[PDB]
Amino acid sequence: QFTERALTILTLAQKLASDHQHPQLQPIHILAAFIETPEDGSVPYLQNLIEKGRYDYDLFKKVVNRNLVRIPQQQPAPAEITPSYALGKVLQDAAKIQKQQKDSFIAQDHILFALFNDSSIQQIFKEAQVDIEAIKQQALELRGNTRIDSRGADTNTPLEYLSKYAIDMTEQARQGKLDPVIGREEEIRSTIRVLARRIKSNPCLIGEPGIGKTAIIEGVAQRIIDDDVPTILQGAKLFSLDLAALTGDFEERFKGVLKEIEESKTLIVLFIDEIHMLMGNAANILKPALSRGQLKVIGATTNNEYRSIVEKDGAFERRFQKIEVAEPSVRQTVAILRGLQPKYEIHHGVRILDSALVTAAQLAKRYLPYRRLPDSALDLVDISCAGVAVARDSKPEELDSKERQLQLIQVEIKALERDEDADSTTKDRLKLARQKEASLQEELEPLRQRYNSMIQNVVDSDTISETAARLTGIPVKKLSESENEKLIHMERDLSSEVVGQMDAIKAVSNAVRLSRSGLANPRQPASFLFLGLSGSGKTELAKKVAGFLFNDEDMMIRVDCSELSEKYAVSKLLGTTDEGGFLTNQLQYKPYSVLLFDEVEKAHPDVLTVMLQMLDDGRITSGQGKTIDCSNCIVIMTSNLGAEFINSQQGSKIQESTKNLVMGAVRQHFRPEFLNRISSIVIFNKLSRKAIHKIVDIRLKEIEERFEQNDKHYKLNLTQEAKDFLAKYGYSDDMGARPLNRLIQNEILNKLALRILKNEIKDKETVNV
Amino acid sequence: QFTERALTILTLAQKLASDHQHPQLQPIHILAAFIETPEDGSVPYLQNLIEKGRYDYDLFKKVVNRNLVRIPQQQPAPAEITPSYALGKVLQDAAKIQKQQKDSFIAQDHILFALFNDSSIQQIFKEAQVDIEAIKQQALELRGNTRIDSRGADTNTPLEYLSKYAIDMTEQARQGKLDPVIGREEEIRSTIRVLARRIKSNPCLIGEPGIGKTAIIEGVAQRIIDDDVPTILQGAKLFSLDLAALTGDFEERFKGVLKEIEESKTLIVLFIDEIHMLMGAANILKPALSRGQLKVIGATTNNEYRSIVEKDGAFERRFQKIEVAEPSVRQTVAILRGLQPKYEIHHGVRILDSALVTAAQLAKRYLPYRRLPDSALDLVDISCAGVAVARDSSMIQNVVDSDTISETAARLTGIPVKKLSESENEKLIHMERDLSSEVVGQMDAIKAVSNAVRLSRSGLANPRQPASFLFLGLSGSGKTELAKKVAGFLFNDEDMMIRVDCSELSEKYAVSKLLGTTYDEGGFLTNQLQYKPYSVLLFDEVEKAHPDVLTVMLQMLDDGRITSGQGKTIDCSNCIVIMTSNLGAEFINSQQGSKIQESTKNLVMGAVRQHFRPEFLNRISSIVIFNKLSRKAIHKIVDIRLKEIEERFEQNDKHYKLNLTQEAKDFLAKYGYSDDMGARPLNRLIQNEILNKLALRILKNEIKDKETVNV
Ligand SMILES: Nc1ncnc2c1ncn2[C@@H]1O[C@H](COP(=O)(O)OP(=O)(O)NP(=O)(O)O)[C@@H](O)[C@H]1O
Ligand SMILES: Nc1ncnc2c1ncn2[C@@H]1O[C@H](COP(=O)(O)OP(=O)(O)NP(=O)(O)O)[C@@H](O)[C@H]1O
Ligand SMILES: Nc1ncnc2c1ncn2[C@@H]1O[C@H](COP(=O)(O)OP(=O)(O)NP(=O)(O)O)[C@@H](O)[C@H]1O
Ligand SMILES: Nc1ncnc2c1ncn2[C@@H]1O[C@H](COP(=O)(O)OP(=O)(O)NP(=O)(O)O)[C@@H](O)[C@H]1O
Repeated sequence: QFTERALTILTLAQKLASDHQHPQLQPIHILAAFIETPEDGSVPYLQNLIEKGRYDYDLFKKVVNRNLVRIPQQQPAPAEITPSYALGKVLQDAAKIQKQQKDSFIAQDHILFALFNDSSIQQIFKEAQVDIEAIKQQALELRGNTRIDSRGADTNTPLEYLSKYAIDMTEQARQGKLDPVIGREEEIRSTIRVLARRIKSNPCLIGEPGIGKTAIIEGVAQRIIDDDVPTILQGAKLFSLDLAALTGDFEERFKGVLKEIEESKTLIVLFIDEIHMLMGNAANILKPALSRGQLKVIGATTNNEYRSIVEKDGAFERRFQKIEVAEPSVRQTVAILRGLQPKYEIHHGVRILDSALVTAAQLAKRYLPYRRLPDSALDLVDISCAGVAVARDSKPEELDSKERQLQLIQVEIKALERDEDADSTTKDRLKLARQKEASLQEELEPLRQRYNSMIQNVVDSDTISETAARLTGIPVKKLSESENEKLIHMERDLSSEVVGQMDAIKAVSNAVRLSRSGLANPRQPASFLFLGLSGSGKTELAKKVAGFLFNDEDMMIRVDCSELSEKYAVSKLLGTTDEGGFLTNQLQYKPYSVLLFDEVEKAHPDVLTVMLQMLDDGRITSGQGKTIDCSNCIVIMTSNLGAEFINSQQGSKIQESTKNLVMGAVRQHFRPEFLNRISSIVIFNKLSRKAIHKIVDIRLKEIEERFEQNDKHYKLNLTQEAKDFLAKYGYSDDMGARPLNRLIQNEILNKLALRILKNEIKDKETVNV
Repeated sequence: QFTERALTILTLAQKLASDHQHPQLQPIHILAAFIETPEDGSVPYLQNLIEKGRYDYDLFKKVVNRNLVRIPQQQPAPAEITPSYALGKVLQDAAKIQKQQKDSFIAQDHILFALFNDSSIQQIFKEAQVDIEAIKQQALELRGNTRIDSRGADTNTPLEYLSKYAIDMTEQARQGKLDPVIGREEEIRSTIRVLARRIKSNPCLIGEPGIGKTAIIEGVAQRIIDDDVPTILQGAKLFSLDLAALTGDFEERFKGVLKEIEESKTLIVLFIDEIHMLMGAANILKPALSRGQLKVIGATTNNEYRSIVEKDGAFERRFQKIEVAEPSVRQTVAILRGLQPKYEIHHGVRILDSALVTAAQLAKRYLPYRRLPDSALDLVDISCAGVAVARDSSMIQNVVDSDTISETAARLTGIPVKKLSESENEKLIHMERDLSSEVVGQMDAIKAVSNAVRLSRSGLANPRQPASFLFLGLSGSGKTELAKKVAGFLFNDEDMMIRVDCSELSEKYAVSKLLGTTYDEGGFLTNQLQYKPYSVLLFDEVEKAHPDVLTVMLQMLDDGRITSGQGKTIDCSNCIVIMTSNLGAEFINSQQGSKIQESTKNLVMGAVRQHFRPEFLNRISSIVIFNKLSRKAIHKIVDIRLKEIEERFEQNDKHYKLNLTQEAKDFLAKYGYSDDMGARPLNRLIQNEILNKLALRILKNEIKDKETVNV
């Protein structure tokens, strides 16, 4: 029976016979129904069955232009009020070729197929078209199996199906649309290598999103249109799925392509993005036909996505090769960074300095966990591009904002200036707010000098820096010193925190360099187990550590063994059975990071055994199966074991002696393998007033941080006795004045807050004990 | 007036007859002027209502200039000098179809329409313009309502129903029709920035709505049409969808609109607004966006991100998310003073910052809920309303602090006088004695906690981290009230206190407290804080509370802003979190002999010190034993009771005066203190041996009203 789009074909010739009011359904109605518009966009029109198969239709188009118009006038109701069995025998008569394409029901060409019998102008010049086979011929010769039922434009497009969802960039290659690629070359060649196997030509590409997996396909095709596509392979071209909404459940559509491309005679390839579809329920789709052994297909993924269906299946594995895509090198980046370097700056109407370009690739490489320098660099770049190119675009937004920066404060002081009042009046406030606009007054003439944008080239710095500042912050560290001088001065830097343990610090400062230069295996943690008490820097140190190292407090990550006596491989994120992502998340949130474990001395067979992997390889597996870099991660361990011996530090015990004395204890608590990935273990020993009162002062230093800093400007007084009193009552042998630290506020802040409440403190008014 | 678009042709039709310098303007002229070239950029060719209505113009493209070259040539001034009312009627004659097809001005169809008589090949073979046949036919095909104004873009299927559901604000921009948002360019800084990425132009305002999110998009369109957007962006334009939702299912129009715009020369960026949605979609509105095209902007809460962006991440791969931050005071004060002139004249009044900031101040505290600037305005509006309501039934138009604050505040809540009164200073200072009210003794926490919480406020420590309390005593000592006292003191409410018993909390209760959608409930914890961001949390048997608990308690201990299970994170700090343990009941035996607290405290802590990850402990502001009754309490506890006597009763309700023997103190005080339960049981008793013993006189009237008796 007819296609609904034949019906839609019918709709038009009718709609024609409706709008153009033809009183009956005649032979020649359906050409306008056929032809979309003078385009060949109808399978009947030019690229059509007709013109190439036997005779040109554009002629029999050109002439029927009148035939359409030679229809007589009608009045409103009667136009085409009849099915016109004279025409309408095709209701039955079109059944000729409907199935003979190996199909279900009748189609455009196929209703037309019976029209060479029915609809035609068969005359001195016979206007009847491709004659005996030629239609059916070209019905097959163009697509063929062109339709099934009612669905999709009846003999849609110039050919048939596919081309809607068939997407070829060899075109875009030969159209130049495609980015050149780098460095996946033999990788492609390996993908290319996949392709010869009568067993499996079908790759799967394992690795991070955004890595270029699709952009990979460029060079794939690029080298294909380069005819670096080899012999067997040359015949194919680019095709891959652009996931279409099925628009009940229409995967038949998506079944449609299958034999279509199968019939299509290996002229193209199939690539599939990521979900290679595992429906929660559609299950096998194409899979057996996919399993047939024709149908070249490309897979791509990262680990767990791969881990999704095939682990069930294995037939994909049985039907594919999985191929990791390594996150490309920074210079791979740097290189192909330059690829669209000209592009995006011209996309963004600007210029670039590779200085930044490498610089991000330098810097950003560390600092975006999720996205990938394989892109994110560029992503920074477009980012780098825009705002500055925006600082070019509408004018600088800075110019455009410098009108806004005053814009309210000029009209907000209105209410201040509306009526004189006893509070906000012109005594101070109306003059006070005048300083902001005065601070905003001085840019204009110096800045208007610039344009009346010039920066076109990306700055190195801000394009990283300011953007990094946009991205994270504290540029000054990210600004200049890289990897290095931090080290030399690290200790003396870290010497801030608590003196003593300096060697350990040195060892740390050592081990971090062990953590660098790659001498020590660049796949390996930085393994740190610490001895001491509360207050002692298991307490503390990590605070400085990443703050030094990663410049953060929170790369430091908290873990308590006390929590974990038995199963926490359960909540480690076990294999989903309820989502334990924490540990994973902890990195999965935070890759360049510092790992504090608490109660480590109590670490239970579970937690320790993954510590081994943590100890291992600088990588961390998941329960879901993902493995995750520990190398750039720093590990931190509370150990109070020799607390005895720690307490014995009353004697200020010979450290190593008491260390040895300790060692057995920890030596007991831990298998050597643990012990033998440990890059160091150190006490955090006795404290000197020298230390103490400074450490005391250390918080005293930072009191301001909000207070005199981001709020009060309070001018600080302390009596040295108090400064000693701090130690004196406050310092706890075992726990330090860290307890007193919690107290501090009481004897300090509230004591002030009291005055604050009082107002005997006005700003800088200060009286202490 | 004629349509510009029409007149664009019309004068160009006058220009048409001018180029060949025609002698006269005559019917078949503009048949050339309607068409630059066969492109649908000239609709009269194909997209014309005639080619679809009656006469296709393809070959009929042939004849138009054939006449206008065969017009007798003229010289410049007589060219376009005449309407030649035969044609000159088309000026008026174009106004005929605006009737039957319902239009107002004279449009491209209309200028066309009038022509339908002689503008043509009119012969035995007539290739011409049918009169009503092509247009009223296809003037619905085209459009279906054509008429807007002489102004505007093409009047022939420009996306298909371009406006059919997305207003152009760049209209109102170019029209200057919206109060330009303020402090918003740094947002815009994102936007334009967000844009030029060939990867993702796609901004998303992500976070609790109601800040006036897309209001920000104003300047966008403005600075679009201000030319304050850059060259990449200047061709683009800004519309905002209006959902036409009906029913097969029109959302293919929601697809069709797509087929408009990127196919429209991507000449816009549509702003999608608040819900960007897998229908509770698949590929809808993605595919061309997904095509790496379709420059477009959505926004929503985190939650939908937290919902839908959890479903894909290609959205993340489609979009750049952008956080939204409800303005602080001045950040608000902008929109305040920005909109201060506005609704005062909108709602017909006038304003002072007097209330304005204060509203912002007070409301943002005391309005619990929404985005202050909104609500502040909303307040202000309704503040401005009630006064305007008060005004015309008008000694004021301008509005000041007080009722605009307070009544309105009261109209929100109540007790202006407090909210009126204090900047917390006295509430800081004299609270000493004032807090001292409820609990005799335990001046320590009284001293401390107040002073402490005084220090908890002022922000001299983490701006985000709350006032943190775990307490010691016996439940029944008034501490709980003391909270409610102090909350009621501070927060001007008891309900600030919130009840979750650690006894109710076993292990998996971390569910029932709160949860990631799935039951699906407002995290009960939040759900009240979510309701009431300024509040108090006293949770006891903390000892039972299972350290599974404390992690959020930690968060709650921490940082003063607290996630939901769905993740929504909200201020802890402006609520106060309180705990007790019963541990020291043993050690209480010391203070049962009133014995040295610190001594036993030292003893005491070890207990609690044994019970927790230290951090838990180590957040708390302080922890305090609450001593058992000295007589001082009792008679005051009596006074308390005495106070809750007279509440409504000894006058407004009962009107019965009350005297007491010292027995009436002592007879209680005899049984006053339960060991465990203190006066708490007794506090029930006056109900009985007194009130219900008075029910004697009461239930009868037996001795008269206003009497005063004891036992
Ligand atoms: N080797 C490359 N050559 C050219 N462009 C590249 C290359 N790698 C990445 N890109 C660009 O990166 C952008 C998209 O990266 P993409 O190829 O999607 O990474 P991906 O790992 O393939 N993510 P996806 O394939 O979508 O799952 C496009 O603009 C590409 O042009
Ligand atoms: N090595 C140190 N570096 C910095 N601050 C230190 C150090 N030792 C003591 N302090 C002081 O202690 C404060 C922080 O103590 P903190 O590290 O939080 O204890 P903790 O984290 O609870 N760990 P713990 O003592 O083992 O229970 C700092 O602000 C300093 O005033
Ligand atoms: N900077 C600003 N200046 C002035 N008015 C503003 C500003 N920001 C927001 N608004 C107001 O915010 C109100 C709401 O705008 P809108 O952007 O839709 O809010 P919203 O946060 O998006 N709420 P919703 O649309 O439900 O998500 C408007 O009345 C604007 O006037
Ligand atoms: N010194 C006091 N000041 C104020 N109220 C007190 C005092 N001593 C006891 N109370 C009363 O003790 C009762 C409850 O004390 P409270 O602090 O609420 O413990 P609790 O947590 O409520 N235990 P419970 O009453 O069983 O729920 C209230 O009726 C208070 O009035």
